[PDB]
Amino acid sequence: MWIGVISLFPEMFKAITEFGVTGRAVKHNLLKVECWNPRDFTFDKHKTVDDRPYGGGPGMLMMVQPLRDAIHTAKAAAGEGAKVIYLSPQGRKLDQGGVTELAQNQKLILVCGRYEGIDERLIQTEIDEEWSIGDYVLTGGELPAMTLIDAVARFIPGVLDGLLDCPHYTRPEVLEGLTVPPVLMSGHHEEIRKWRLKQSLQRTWLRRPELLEGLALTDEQRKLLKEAQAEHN
Amino acid sequence: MWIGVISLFPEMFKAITEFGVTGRAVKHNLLKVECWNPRDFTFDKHKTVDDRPYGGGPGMLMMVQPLRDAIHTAKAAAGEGAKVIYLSPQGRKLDQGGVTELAQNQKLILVCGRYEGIDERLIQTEIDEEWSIGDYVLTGGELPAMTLIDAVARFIPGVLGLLDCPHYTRPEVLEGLTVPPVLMSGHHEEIRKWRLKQSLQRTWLR
Ligand SMILES: NCc1ccc(CNC(=O)c2csc3nc[nH]c(=O)c23)cc1
Ligand SMILES: NCc1ccc(CNC(=O)c2csc3nc[nH]c(=O)c23)cc1
Repeated sequence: MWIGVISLFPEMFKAITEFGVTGRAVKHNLLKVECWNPRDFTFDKHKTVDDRPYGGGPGMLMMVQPLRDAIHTAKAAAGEGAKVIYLSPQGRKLDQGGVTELAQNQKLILVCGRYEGIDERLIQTEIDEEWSIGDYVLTGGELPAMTLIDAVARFIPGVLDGLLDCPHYTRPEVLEGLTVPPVLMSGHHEEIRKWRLKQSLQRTWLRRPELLEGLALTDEQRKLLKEAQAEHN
Repeated sequence: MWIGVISLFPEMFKAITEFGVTGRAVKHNLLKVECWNPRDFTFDKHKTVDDRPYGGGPGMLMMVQPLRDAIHTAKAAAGEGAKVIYLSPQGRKLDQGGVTELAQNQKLILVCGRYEGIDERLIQTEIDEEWSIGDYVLTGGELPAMTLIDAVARFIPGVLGLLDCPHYTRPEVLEGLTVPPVLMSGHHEEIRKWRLKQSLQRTWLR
């Protein structure tokens, strides 16, 4: 997979390319991430990357020429078929279904914005889609772009339902006097699977009940969920 | 604000400490971020940071001893009143109300998990709260921790309900597309912004 990035802080992307799972994907030529900075496309001594809005009022926008030229250089490096994504606080909110869709692309271009955003005409002429990583305010699109890279990289071959995970335990047998649930030491696989499934259903119900609303459950899951609910009283 | 971080990849945090608004906050002593790596708390030649789950199944967990010792060193650096946060897919899903609450803390300790996560008993013995950044799967807690730092840093003094109306800057004509004529005249007449914000919202989402 090839990923082009437009950012005023391209060195932030070393957090992705030099470390962990994405870092090993880069070293093994399974993932390639290339960055271009609009500041490097400026013509003036002050390397001006912002510009005033026609409307008026407060806030600046990214200057069109340096940003458009950087996007064009990423498009020329990408070649045919790259999808251009603008990371925006008001774009489509990312979820696992969204990640799965984005991961079908062999080539992506991720545009990070700063200030109040980008000119509407650049969205119409250079952007394919707009995406957000959640309903919270950040200083820019760099952390969202890196989050998107990490999520999609998991889908690349060679790099590596709907319920929260069950509790997990490892050594020691006694941690600050607290013991591991005996079923996990029993060697009874079906009892362990049913205990973990019941815990997963209970944790989903107590912490994130909305996740159960749009979820078809098996007879076993329905039976185990009712059991945990009854024991909760 | 002081933030302690537990991570197997502490160098990832330079993306926060060396650049942009958080980088500026660090340079002006408004924000301090200190990192400890569980690998530095290992006793064996192979610096083993993972361990096998009881009950089997695929996946490994973070080894308890190196992780617990690293958390303890961050707690000793923090002193009284630090809130310990585990970045977890099973945690409270972050939103702006959540950021506002987290931002009231002068001291945080952010614990980043790798592999399938951490021992449930470490959550009871060490963790104050669990937080997620969204309903998507990542390779670790580091990008969520950095996202949390950036969001809360906006609340530090000295650092800084509708869909937006479209905005325009130079040039007047871009790829044959002109700026709406309204945007070059009357201040009150520009109430076309308020209408476009409503018109965009009605057409996009509710
Ligand atoms: N005044 C409106 C305004 C404008 C820009 C910004 C800067 N933020 C981003 O560029 C951003 C990109 S994707 C994303 N996903 C979640 N949260 C975010 O903030 C983001 C914040 C708020
Ligand atoms: N199979 C269980 C499992 C365990 C760990 C991980 C690694 N992920 C995290 O540690 C994480 C922390 S906060 C967050 N917020 C959104 N998404 C995330 O993945 C995260 C993924 C899946």
